[PDB]
Amino acid sequence: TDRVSVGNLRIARVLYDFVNNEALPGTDIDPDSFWAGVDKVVADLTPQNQALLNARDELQAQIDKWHRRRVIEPIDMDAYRQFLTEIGYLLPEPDDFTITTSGVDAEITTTAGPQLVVPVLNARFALNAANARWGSLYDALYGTDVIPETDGAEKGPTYNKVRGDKVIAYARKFLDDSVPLSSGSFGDATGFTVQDGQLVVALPDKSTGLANPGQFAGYTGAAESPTSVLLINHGLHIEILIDPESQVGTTDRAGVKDVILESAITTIMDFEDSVAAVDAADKVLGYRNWLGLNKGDLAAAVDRVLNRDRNYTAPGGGQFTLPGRSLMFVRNVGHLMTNDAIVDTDGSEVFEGIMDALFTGLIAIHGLKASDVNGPLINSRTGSIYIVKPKMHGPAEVAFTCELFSRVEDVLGLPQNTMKIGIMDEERRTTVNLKACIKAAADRVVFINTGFLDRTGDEIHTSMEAGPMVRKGTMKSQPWILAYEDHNVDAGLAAGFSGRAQVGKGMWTMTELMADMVETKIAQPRAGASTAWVPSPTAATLHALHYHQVDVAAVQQGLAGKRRATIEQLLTIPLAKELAWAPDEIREEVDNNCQSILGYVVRWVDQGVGASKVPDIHDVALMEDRATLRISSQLLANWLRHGVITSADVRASLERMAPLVDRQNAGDVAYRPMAPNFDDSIAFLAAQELILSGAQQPNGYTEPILHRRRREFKARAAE
Ligand SMILES: N#Cc1cc(Cl)ccc1O
Ligand SMILES: N#Cc1cc(Cl)ccc1O
Ligand SMILES: N#Cc1cc(Cl)ccc1O
Ligand SMILES: N#Cc1cc(Cl)ccc1O
Ligand SMILES: [Mg+2]
Repeated sequence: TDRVSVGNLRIARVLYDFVNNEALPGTDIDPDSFWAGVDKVVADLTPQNQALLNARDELQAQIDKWHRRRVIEPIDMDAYRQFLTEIGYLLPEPDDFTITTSGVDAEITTTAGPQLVVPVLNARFALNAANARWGSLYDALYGTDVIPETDGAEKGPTYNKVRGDKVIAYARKFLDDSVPLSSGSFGDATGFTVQDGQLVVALPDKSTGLANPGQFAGYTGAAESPTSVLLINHGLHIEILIDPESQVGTTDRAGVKDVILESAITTIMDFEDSVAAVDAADKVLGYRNWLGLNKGDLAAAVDRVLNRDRNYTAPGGGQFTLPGRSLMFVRNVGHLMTNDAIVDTDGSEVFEGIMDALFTGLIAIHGLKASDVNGPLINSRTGSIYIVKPKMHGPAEVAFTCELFSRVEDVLGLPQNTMKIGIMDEERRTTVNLKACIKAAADRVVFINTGFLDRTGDEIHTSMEAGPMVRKGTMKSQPWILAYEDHNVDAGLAAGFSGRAQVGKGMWTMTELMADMVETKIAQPRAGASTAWVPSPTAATLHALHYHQVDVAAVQQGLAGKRRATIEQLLTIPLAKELAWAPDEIREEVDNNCQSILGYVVRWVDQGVGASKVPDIHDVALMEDRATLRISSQLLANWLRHGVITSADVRASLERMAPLVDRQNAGDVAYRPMAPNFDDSIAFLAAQELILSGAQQPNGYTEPILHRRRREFKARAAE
């Protein structure tokens, strides 16, 4: 083996070298003391990690039997509910409390805005996401379908003036709506000046300052004729670039060149469901990118660097600076998987979540400073490290994560509670015990959130034996999920999240449907979410519009003390009613789910890509993560289980959709087709396995199968 022995651990050389040569220097942590800490943390915490996974299996088996030994048509909720309490699935609700989490950056406690999630294994994307804190509104409007191509604003190889003009008008109305003038409209502005700590806007007729002068935040260049004017609204900045020289500014009545929005306030650098990392080499690539980001020297080759901070003149005089970069969280993997990056003496792989805490925590130290050996860029000015933890089931698993972070802080020599936690609410046993989960992390929690895919996957798997479930599309409006969304906001606010910690909602997946996003995604801040997930920097800029229209702080205040979801609502199983479906509707749903699986698995298994623009069955581009596999495979496993469809149906769908997916990947020079030799494609076989073995996977998790198939591919490719 190419391994290094440290106590009971045998560490992959690639990882040992990375940590010693790249991660450790500049941290003041003694290398041999670090590794001994790794050996000791792994040895101490592994058994409980194991015991927790065992508890999941034990609870699910009891729930499985419970549904099987039941022939009373509609389920008795009273009985079901007491049954869940009896087995310790539904724990008592704690007394009310407020979180004590301190040392938290302003982007999290206070500001409400868009949040990016990006695969850390892709340096270019990581870099763009980090630089996406400031983005052009003009770029976003012109380049997407928010401005229709009617009358006659079609895009083309060259600049369309008619289109640019609608871009301009759209932005002018946004300004009027956000930072209103005392009189008149920005549409008729002819110039901007700063006179006596105040913004002065020229109109043909008169001159006006702002309805609320407080919104004036700063400016660049001369107060005389500024190069830009900085506005603020709802905590978020707006920057009017004034430059009559530019090709856009030449046409503008006030010389305006662009409107720049503070967009991606925070960004999650992801080691989990948006990446494909199945061994030491993959983990090191990710860790190395996370390192370059924290040092601030990560640079990507097209033909590329992190942005510097932005310098302004305050309204009353004096220079100040605003961050040029999104504040970075890291999303570690959850409690389930092991990874061969480290094995013990007996050859057993080490828990990946435990490793992630150690290595991403170690690396994050660099982001708390700026130097020669450390790179010239900072992440947290309050001294915090921000880790999102996915896929936890209940408060014992939350407490275990907190204990893990405490032990890691010890090894790293960090103050206790440096490592803050974001609790993803994406498993049913967390949803119904959420107050307890927050309390378990009361001195660390900076974030909770919801999302469609994983949580619905868990919903299906948990009640697998209860009956056939409604269709995937129908799931988005089921009583359980609407109660889940509201209950998440209720819990966070009740725990005092407003002014302290983020309350997040899920990803907008339809990357090209930006008109639709702008029209509908406003529902999330309107529901009291201080953040929500966007699939790109362009989408972050556009989603930012919503936080200007909606006063999230005020919304949160109005919802205080409300109990909008009952536990009965949360526990309403999405069972289909009798005879819900025509045969062609059934076929459509099978094809849909088989296409989702094939389209995502083929890029994952063959190219190690876990996030990309994947055309769905109707050629709509979607940016989903691995959780798309979990929902899709569990639904099909469920329909198979209850005889909605046959094994022949599934196979035939798979064979139908495969050439389709092949066709959808024509642009890709590196692509290997699945059809017509289905049984020779590792990716096709993976897709089939996820479905046929779906019901048997722990909580419906796809990683054990997916990772195996990707390792199989890598090996075949090596020979
Ligand atoms: N898969 C899996 C698994 C692993 C451990 Cl260590 C315990 C229980 C499980 O289901
Ligand atoms: N072409 C073009 C274009 C136009 C505007 Cl108004 C903004 C960004 C662009 O790339
Ligand atoms: N930038 C960027 C980006 C890329 C992928 Cl593949 C996914 C999400 C993102 O924000
Ligand atoms: N859906 C979805 C989704 C996609 C990416 Cl790329 C990241 C996180 C998500 O929840
Ligand atoms: Mg998830």
